[PDB]
Amino acid sequence: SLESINSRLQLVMKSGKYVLGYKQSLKMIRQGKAKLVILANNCPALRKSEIEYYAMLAKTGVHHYSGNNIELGTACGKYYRVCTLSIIDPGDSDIIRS
RNA sequence: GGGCAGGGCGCCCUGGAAUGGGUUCGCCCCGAGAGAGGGGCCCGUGCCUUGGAAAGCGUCGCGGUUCCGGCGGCGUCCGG
Ligand SMILES: [Mg+2]
Ligand SMILES: [Mg+2]
Repeated sequence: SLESINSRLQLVMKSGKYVLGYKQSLKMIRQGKAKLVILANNCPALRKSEIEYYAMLAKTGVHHYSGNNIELGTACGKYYRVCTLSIIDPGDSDIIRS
């Protein structure tokens, strides 16, 4: 599933609710509003491990995106770069099924 | 020494930004958190004050007929 994840991301971007960035992703997972977290592969190792531990506490799925932050950003369609991304809800998608 | 200007910060908190925005003479900065608020720190050789007017200086006048840090009056102001 190379382009399937990208297509799902592009669909949830316009359909559901998302959170770009790290601090307000941490707020969402702490408040339990996050259903899925996506991490770029070049994010700092300590930050990555902290995110996984937080998600293990919150019983939430974490997916390691194949690309780095720049490609994650352009997959999300934003013109900046993002390391950590959160799905509040897909709305109309099957991303959280996988 | 004390206080306050005034400079700098790759320091923090709230919040999350595309219709992209902030900004320099140039640059440069931002979901690894911009703008917008509120704070914190450092240097403060500048200003005020303690020192400090008592001293210094500029003038006018008396002295020791001299050997005198001699004695007196006034001023040492406001701005760009
Ligand atoms: Mg700012
Ligand atoms: Mg005098």
